[PDB]
Amino acid sequence: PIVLENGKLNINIDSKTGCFSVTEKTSGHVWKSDPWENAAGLLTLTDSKGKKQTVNISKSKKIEVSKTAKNTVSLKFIDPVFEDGSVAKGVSIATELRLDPNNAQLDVEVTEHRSGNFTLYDLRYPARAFSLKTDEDKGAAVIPQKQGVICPSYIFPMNGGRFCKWDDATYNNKSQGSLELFNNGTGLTMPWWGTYNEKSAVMGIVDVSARPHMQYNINNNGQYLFNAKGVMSPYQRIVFLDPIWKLDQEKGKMRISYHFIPGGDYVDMAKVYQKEAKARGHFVSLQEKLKRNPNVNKLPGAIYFGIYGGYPHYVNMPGMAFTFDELKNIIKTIHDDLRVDKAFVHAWGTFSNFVPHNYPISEALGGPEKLKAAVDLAKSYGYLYSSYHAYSPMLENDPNFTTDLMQRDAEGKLMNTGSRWARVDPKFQKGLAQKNIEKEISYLGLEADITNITFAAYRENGKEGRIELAKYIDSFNLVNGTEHGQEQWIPYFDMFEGMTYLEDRPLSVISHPAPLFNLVYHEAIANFGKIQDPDNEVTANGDFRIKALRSMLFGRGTTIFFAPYEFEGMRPMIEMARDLVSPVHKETFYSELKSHEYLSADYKVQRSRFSSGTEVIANLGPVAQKIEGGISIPGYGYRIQMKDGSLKTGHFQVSLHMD
Amino acid sequence: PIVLENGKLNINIDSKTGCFSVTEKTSGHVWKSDPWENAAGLLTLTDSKGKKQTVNISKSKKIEVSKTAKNTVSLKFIDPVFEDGSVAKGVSIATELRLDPNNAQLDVEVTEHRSGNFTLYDLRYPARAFSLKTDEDKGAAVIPQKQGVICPSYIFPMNGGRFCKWDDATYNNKSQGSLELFNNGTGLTMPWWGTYNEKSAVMGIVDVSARPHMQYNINNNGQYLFNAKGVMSPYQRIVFLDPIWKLDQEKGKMRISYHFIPGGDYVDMAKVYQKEAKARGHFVSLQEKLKRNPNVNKLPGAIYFGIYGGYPHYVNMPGMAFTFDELKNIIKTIHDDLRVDKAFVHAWGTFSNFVPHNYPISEALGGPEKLKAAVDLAKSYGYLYSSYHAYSPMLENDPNFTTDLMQRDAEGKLMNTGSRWARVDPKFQKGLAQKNIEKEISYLGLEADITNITFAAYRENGKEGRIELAKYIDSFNLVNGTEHGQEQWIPYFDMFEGMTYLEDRPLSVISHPAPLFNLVYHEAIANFGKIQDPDNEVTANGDFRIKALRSMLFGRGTTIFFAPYEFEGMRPMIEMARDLVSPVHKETFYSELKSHEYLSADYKVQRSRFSSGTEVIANLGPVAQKIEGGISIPGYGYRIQMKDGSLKTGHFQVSLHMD
Ligand SMILES: O=S(=O)(O)O[C@@H]1[C@H](O[C@H]2O[C@@H]3CO[C@H]([C@H]2O)[C@H]3O[C@@H]2O[C@H](CO)[C@H](O)[C@H](O[C@H]3O[C@@H]4CO[C@@H]([C@H]4O)[C@H]3O)[C@H]2O)[C@@H](O)[C@H](O)O[C@@H]1CO
Ligand SMILES: O=S(=O)(O)O[C@@H]1[C@H](O[C@H]2O[C@@H]3CO[C@H]([C@H]2O)[C@H]3O[C@@H]2O[C@H](CO)[C@H](O)[C@H](O[C@H]3O[C@@H]4CO[C@@H]([C@H]4O)[C@H]3O)[C@H]2O)[C@@H](O)[C@H](O)O[C@@H]1CO
Ligand SMILES: [Cl-]
Ligand SMILES: [Cl-]
Ligand code: NA
Ligand code: NA
Repeated sequence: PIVLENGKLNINIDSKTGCFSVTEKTSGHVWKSDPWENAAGLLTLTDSKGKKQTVNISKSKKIEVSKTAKNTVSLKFIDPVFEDGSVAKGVSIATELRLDPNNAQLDVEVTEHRSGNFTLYDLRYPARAFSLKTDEDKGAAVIPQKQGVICPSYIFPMNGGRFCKWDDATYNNKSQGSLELFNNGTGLTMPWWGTYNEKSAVMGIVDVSARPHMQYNINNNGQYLFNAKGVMSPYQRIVFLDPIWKLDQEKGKMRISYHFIPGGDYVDMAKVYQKEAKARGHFVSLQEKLKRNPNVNKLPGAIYFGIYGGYPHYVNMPGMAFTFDELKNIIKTIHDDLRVDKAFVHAWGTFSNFVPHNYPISEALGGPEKLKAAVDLAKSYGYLYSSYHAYSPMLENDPNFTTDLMQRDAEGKLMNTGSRWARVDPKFQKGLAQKNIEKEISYLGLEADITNITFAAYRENGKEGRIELAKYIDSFNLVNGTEHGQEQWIPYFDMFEGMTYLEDRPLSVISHPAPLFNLVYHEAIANFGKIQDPDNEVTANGDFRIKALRSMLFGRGTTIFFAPYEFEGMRPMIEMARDLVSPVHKETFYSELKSHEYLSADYKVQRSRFSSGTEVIANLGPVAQKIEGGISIPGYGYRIQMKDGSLKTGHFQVSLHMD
Repeated sequence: PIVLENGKLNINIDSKTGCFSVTEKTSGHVWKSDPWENAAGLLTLTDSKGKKQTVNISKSKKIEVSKTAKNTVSLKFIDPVFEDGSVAKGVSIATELRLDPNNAQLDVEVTEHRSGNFTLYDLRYPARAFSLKTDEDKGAAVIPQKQGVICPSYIFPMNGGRFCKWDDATYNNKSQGSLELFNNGTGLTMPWWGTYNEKSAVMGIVDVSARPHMQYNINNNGQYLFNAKGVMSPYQRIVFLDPIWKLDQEKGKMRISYHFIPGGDYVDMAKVYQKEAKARGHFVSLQEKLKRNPNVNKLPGAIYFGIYGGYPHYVNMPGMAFTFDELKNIIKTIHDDLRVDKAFVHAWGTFSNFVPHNYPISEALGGPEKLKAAVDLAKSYGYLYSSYHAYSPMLENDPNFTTDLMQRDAEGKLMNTGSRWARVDPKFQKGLAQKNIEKEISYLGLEADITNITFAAYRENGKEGRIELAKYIDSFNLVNGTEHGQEQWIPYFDMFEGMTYLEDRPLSVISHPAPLFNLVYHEAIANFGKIQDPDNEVTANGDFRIKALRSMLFGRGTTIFFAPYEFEGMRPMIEMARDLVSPVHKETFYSELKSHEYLSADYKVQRSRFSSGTEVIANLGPVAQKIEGGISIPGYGYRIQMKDGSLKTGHFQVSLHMD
């Protein structure tokens, strides 16, 4: 064995195979290499007959492992062997392990690959490293899937239906797969992931120039590897997360930095990345944005109201579209009858063309003067207002539809034909916004703006155009928000609509939501519930009880999203949000989410602590449970210590009225 | 133009293409052939270079159409042409169109196919027939996906969040796909499907011997056919459902019977199929089952209670398993404190071996005399009782695991290696049940039994073993239930746990739950909610408010499924179900669901009529809505007319207690 050594870590590298264990010396925990096949890496490539296989690079014909410096090991995997015995001559992989001399940090990097006459695709490296042993380690995998989840490495008590779906998923394909970085679907929103047990934690931060995928395996024994062979898996149930380097696409540095934290968990992991988020320039705090624009202070304690009039999907849709007098009346009722002190009114359906032509203010709905009357009223309440804007759609039912604004690829093929809301080439979108946004700001006296779709993901293609649009919007110094967002857009916006959870998502039945993104960025970006899954809808992510309680735990604002005809049905939830979530949201708005803990064995009772001096304890399940000190938290209940010393206690109640 | 005609239908067969249209002469409606490509059928097959190809069989070299009887037309499609212009020489498809001489019924049958040197896979025939024009036809597709759904052929008002997901789904791949018959996952539970508008309805009933798949297309314009080419779809948005004949697997008669109903909708389709269901022998009424066993009358008004002790997943799991004294105390509380008059108590965790060895009664939990004490108490209340039973699992964590009880496929490979709950070959399962089920019945004095997993689906492979098991369980004249069920199993059981909805399923954001299965079978099988998605859990299918109201509309019973530690949290929902659902369930238990209607434009207000004389109106949305005569139904409210004329009204309310 080769040993790299500093004060905190022992790195033990097998010179025959290239596998390495990591001894974290403060706690004595040893992270093993691949417990299944002793594979340092898993390479996917075509063979001589062109079919693609995955090989264990530790079975390569030649393996060179050598220490070059006191802290650097070079590894070369030369001529891998296929399962039949055929050799991929001319194929090689070079990697490096680099131990930091002072900190508990190990950089792992794929530095070179060579294809021969073969084609290389995926490299899992390190392969199945830093695993937890299911039901031996008590801990979790930590995954920034949108707002974030953890995946416990052991079976625990929970509701009988959830228990069945949980355990069953760890024995089928629901517990294995891959996730992509920086999208608004199923993927990750921060470039890191980790595992921890009762002794120590390890996380890995992907290099800023790279875009691997992340393979996950949640308590699965690898039966998926053997189902096509029709034999039973001989492996142990483990938890692992692996980087998937896309050798056929990766232009960046294929480097991941591992950080080892004794006695840490997902909270410690988030704070480690938070330092890295600042160095990368993503972190622009809400206090800095408030210095630049005092109207940012209209956000703390505001309910986000989406009034959906069938637009952008349809112009003047019968039964859905609102008149500007109706908009005015809804705003007035929210203030005068419902006594909402602070609100963000987002009117979806104010223009008579389809997006991306966000003009003119629709005459059929009342015209500019009546929209201005509604906006004037909201401004007199101190509310923020914005119309719906988007500069990326190109809709089939728009009479102005044109492919002139769409992007084509090298073959001349239209891109995004199957994604109507994101069809305009971003290099056009500042110019599309320039057509009317300034006329609308000037005429209505706007103090805020929401822009949708364009900033929901962060992909390389078109990012220059999107940055241009972002700079142009931010140059107005309005309180501005955007749909979903990503960390890269944090410097340009004050709030994100979303950054919570999809309803149907990989891992939903074998993970618990954790406020991983807000553990990093709550000080820098305010977020609200997503409009497709608002706090007034009952979905896989809960009803109003669960969603209101989680809002306070996680530090996001209320979203009430509705068609106008629904308004009277919203009053009770508007009032409950006004009385419970809004004061807490107002107090914690600018502060750091310092810690989050799960207090019950079924993870339903949680405690969050904010640097404003606020503590939120909530119980997302139906039975009351006791925590430390004998204090009992009711089902769908809360115990909130406010900065002013008041202790808000109570719970949600469902009652049956039988006339 | 070749014409088949009777008094009600005119069948117009084009003799160049083989496409046909059906004029329904009462209403004047013309059901069109494939509006996109004018394809009579879509054949998937390998080419000369072995690549999979989908061809329009109406472009074959030779097409022969001829009247071979007065009401029979024979069609033959010879030598299909690939997209590159090469000919699949020696491939032929023969079909027959047979018009009933009297009724509005048209048989369509694939009679012969010959592959030559190619390999045939799938045949949609008829292809894209009986379609609806999106936003012109105002009707729906009717799909018996589990309990059943309808998919409106137009956009309509609904909550803003649901509206965005709905409309967006009609433009991406969520609105196209295929479903399979008779599984417990995403599939169909009855072998029929259909479309209707304001003028008439058509449904196709699949031959009892065949097993096609069902292709759906819900208001999609076919962009999925063009994304890889990078061009915009030139086709119109439509709704269609096609049979997919699996030519490489199908050994049955590939026939579908189309029935035409002027002025009909999904209710009429279900009643038509009800006749065919009685003809096939699936239909055995609950009244006949009650005459054979009077204990069936312990089911009306009963709440189904599943006490989940971490079994069958684990034996004696800490924090989850219940002792038999604790079971006794739960039964005592449900009766004495919660005043539940009728109940089916189902205890998951009474044996000390893993299924499929359902014995002995666990000593660790207290032993036979303590389980007997608990079961005797429930019997003294009039409750039904069953332990958890399953004869199909083969678990990795069972010390008795063996592959000797598993099935192997034609290659000798183990089957269901990735499906642990259904690994035992059905032909072994009766012998496994024989090992203890009779002793448990005799010792405990049982009146009831539930058997799980084995009858959740109906597959051709293993049906003799399953039927052998069902005949064995049915021999004891117990009130017996099974998990999920299928129409084929209705003769052998009194109740199904399930036959409702998956949480995450294709078409969930573009369909509405409709009681299709119960419109057929409510008189012949009682169903209750699914244990994975019980009425006490908040899921994609709703909260307790939504699920209780839908229960009364659809005619199913309440399911409360809980770990023992949750029990105090169940009490409010048990009491609401006791007071609201149980009386209605009791009165409607034996009757026919005569009709179901959607009364609001957003499909949230619904009305169901039972032949008991009971009318259930309910509002599954948050805002009060008015129906005919100005009657207003509150949000999450109900209006019920009982058999004795009395009127029940009320609603659920969520409120916030703050100390
Ligand atoms: O299609 S799925 O079966 O659901 O598979 C998904 C996943 O694809 C999803 O990714 C995103 C999450 O919802 C959408 C699905 O397509 C995706 O988000 C959408 O992306 C758009 C940008 O391209 C928009 O942002 C869109 O939301 C905006 O556009 C219109 C207008 O107004 C609204 C909206 O109605 C506004 O919010 C947004 O919803 C699939 O890729 C993956 O394989 O699995 C997933 C399963 O859940
Ligand atoms: O895996 S998915 O992502 O959900 O893809 C599904 C679909 O796979 C599903 O099919 C069934 C529906 O839930 C299960 C998923 O695997 C399937 O049901 C299970 O089938 C078993 C019988 O074979 C059992 O009936 C099992 O329920 C029993 O087993 C244990 C023990 O006790 C409980 C249970 O815990 C009892 O209910 C049942 O859950 C996939 O096949 C299809 O292709 O696509 C779908 C995507 O939605
Ligand atoms: Cl959240
Ligand atoms: Cl239901
Ligand atoms: Na700003
Ligand atoms: Na029976």
